[PDB]
Amino acid sequence: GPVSVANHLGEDAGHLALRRDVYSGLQKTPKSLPPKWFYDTVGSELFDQITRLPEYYPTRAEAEILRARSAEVASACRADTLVELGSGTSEKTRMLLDALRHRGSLRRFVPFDVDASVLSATATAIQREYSGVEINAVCGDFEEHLTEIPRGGRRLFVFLGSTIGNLTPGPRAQFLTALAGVMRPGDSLLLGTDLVKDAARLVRAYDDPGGVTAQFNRNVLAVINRELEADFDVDAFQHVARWNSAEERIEMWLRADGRQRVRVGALDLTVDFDAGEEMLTEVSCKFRPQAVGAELAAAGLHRIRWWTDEAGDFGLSLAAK
Ligand SMILES: Cc1cncc2cccc(S(=O)(=O)N3CCCN(C(=O)CN)C[C@@H]3C)c12
Repeated sequence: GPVSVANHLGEDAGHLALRRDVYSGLQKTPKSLPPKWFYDTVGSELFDQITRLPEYYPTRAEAEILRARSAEVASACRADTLVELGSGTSEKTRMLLDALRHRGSLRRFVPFDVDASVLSATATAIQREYSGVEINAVCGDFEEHLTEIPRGGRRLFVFLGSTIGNLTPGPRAQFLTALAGVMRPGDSLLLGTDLVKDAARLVRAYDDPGGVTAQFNRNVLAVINRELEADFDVDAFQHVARWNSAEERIEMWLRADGRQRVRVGALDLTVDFDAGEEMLTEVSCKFRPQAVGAELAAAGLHRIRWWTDEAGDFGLSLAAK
């Protein structure tokens, strides 16, 4: 099938975005950094390890559902084009394409991410594996370029992994209204949401006894040190995984053991860390079944399917425009 990549990000947009996030994020109280910056090369290898950890259930909880329900997703959505808000490198991607292909209605795959190299490998993969499929990879980000996604016949947008949990309720509702707006009648959105559960089970999923999440979390300091000429005594920052009972969300913090002071060279900046001061690096909001349909209805979408794994740990929503 025909391949195409459209690149809406300038050659520097990545490093430019990094430069302002840590510049602004290190001057907040408390200091905070978006979780997008975890995922350099060693960060992605660390995450793929995380998905294989016994304690990290969401990855396998969502694959359990998708293995069982993919033909339903297809027959409900009846979509000829699968739009992935992600890299397209997972096996869940394949299960969704297989379902659409089995239905007989698969024409077009649209991977949508901010890394053209990943989009290209993905585009080659899907081209070698699915003759007949047009791959129209789009390289952009959500706030500006969701409008650049092609139209096709009838579109299944897919945002899995409970990645939507990284948006607190403000940006979450804003992200969904805008995604609802680029959607048109007949299109649907397939949404993965990790569910509220035993707080011990939640914290343990982000502080594995093996420490793989710990080095994954402090890898954002390794990224800032490398890409921006900084001097984080990375080991002096302790991994902290918190359950926030009032907000119902996991939080990953890096706690500074003793007073620290750090200079970020590319930004001519120096920031201080009090002894025991924490810096927020990721939020995973945990969800409730009807509250997810509610949020989808407030974005202008209407849920028509809900599914969980055998234990009720993870949920997948299907929502029509
Ligand atoms: C989904 C996605 C969409 N668009 C751009 C992306 C750019 C880089 C990485 C991903 S991502 O796929 O690597 N992503 C990241 C956030 C944490 N996530 C959690 O689940 C936390 N509990 C989910 C999952 C690991 C992107």
